[PDB]
Amino acid sequence: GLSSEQQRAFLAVTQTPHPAHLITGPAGTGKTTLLYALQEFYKGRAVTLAPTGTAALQARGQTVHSFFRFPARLLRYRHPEDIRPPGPHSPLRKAIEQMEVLILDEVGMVRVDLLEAMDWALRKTRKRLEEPFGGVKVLLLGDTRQLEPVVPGGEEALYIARTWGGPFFFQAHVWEEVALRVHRLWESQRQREDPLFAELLKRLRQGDPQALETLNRAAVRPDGGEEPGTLILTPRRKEADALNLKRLEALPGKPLEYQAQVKGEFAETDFPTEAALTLKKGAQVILLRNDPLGEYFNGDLGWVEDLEAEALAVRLKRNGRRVVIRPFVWEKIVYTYDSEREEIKPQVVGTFRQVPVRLAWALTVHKAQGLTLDKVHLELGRGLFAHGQLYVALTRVRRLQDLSLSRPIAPTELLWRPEVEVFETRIQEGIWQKSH
Repeated sequence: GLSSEQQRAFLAVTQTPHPAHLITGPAGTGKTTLLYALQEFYKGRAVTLAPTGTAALQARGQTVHSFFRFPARLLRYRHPEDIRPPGPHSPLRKAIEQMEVLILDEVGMVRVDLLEAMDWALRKTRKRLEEPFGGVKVLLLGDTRQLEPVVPGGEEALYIARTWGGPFFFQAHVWEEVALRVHRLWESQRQREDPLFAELLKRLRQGDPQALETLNRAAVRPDGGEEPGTLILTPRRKEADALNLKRLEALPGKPLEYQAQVKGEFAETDFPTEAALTLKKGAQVILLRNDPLGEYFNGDLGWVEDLEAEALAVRLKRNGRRVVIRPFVWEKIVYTYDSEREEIKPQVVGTFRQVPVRLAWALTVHKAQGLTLDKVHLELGRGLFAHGQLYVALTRVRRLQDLSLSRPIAPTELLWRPEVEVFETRIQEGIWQKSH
């Protein structure tokens, strides 16, 4: 019961003995079901990890740091003080011994030192130091869009510069020993609606300033989208919530707040939605879950019409007024080896229960990652813009003809890091080797 195009990549990855694959595509809905197919198929041999807790949550996995017990600091190259294998007869050792495949979601947020520390931990623990990852097949899923990771500054930053040159996952030395076999799907539908729009994005990525001139001569419009169906995007979370609250309070209806019940260990930094979710009749919301009954999908928006203590009704914009919410409780997972065979199995250490919606008059780009929207307005604080949030705010829509931005953007906020451009153009061949 697999999709038309997911299965081809699934089999292209799951036959070769080759231990390194990167599956790239505009993520979220569509992409994720392939991840679910891989994790269910690999039940016996595979561990699912992600670089952040919030990324781990959606992937039904665990964070790299909590799994390997890496410290919350710079992970020096192959350094034994930072990268410590577990003691003998340890559960972590058994889990590393028995794993054959490591599935790493959101690889674009994986810093280079983290990937190198994963490599060393696997080599040391599995006592195969001359072959990458002790022979373990690593299955990466990211996409070159959602980059880059955080490099604070000072001597720590210099270490990243001195040892690897850059912060990106593909600058790990392990690729001098393995070719990264590459599978792009990129076909969610994207993008036959406006090939020129995709070109325009490509030209802005490559730093061609006259294309920035045409973008300004097409998208510059006042602050505030007075047109129906217009979503407001912000670079940071703090600013959008104030707009959403302003809109929510000016609503002729009685508000209702819903609860958050947790039944274990669930850190606030990992919260998938608001813990105190206040709604009103008529509120614009966006759905956050896939309906088991197939009536709704994780991400088209709509409006609250009725609010009750354990039920509210949303009219969906895509296909009219369908669905009543059912709150979910979900999936804070860490991995432990139990002797059901000597193999994988998982365990859950926390739960988070709430009806899914987020106030969706405004969203942050970060929460909007992996979603296709009808009409957008980019509000702006006039520039953060080193290798900025430009490509991935613009890419959220299919066509030029619905963008509305303040603050006509300058070229310095419009340009990919060059080390990304070389990698992107080079992984079009289907295999990637770092050059000497």
